[PDB]
Amino acid sequence: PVDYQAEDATIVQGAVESNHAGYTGTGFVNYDNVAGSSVEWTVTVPSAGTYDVVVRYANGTTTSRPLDFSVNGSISASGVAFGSTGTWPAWTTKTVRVTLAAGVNKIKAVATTANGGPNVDKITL
Ligand SMILES: O=C(O)[C@H]1O[C@H](O)[C@H](O)[C@@H](O)[C@@H]1O
Ligand SMILES: [Ca+2]
Ligand SMILES: [Ca+2]
Repeated sequence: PVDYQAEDATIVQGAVESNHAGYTGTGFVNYDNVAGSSVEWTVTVPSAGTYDVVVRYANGTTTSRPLDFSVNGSISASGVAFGSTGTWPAWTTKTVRVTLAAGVNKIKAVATTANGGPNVDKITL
């Protein structure tokens, strides 16, 4: 049951920020508000199979901000909606099923809409 901080991951069109309370680690990733913004985590698991990946995020708007999840090149979850949390400090979790190989994997979450992604604190699996 391991935490992988977003601010420690590979960030494309985003910024490590810390101005909303409740994040874990040293901060969170604020996705740029464009399609294509992404965070990519390097994770390690002991066995091949499908893992529950718990995404901790916030969305202080009324519009869902969908992400596509992929593992080392291949789609894992398409159009996962990240709906309102009301305020930016009100972190919530959503579980996404991802199939992994034994050992090291990269899990990428890319924003598919012009609003970019929710703010993302971490994933846990
Ligand atoms: O709408 C957005 O994406 C942004 O809105 C605000 O600026 C908020 O403080 C950011 O944390 C958020 O990322
Ligand atoms: Ca943003
Ligand atoms: Ca964090």
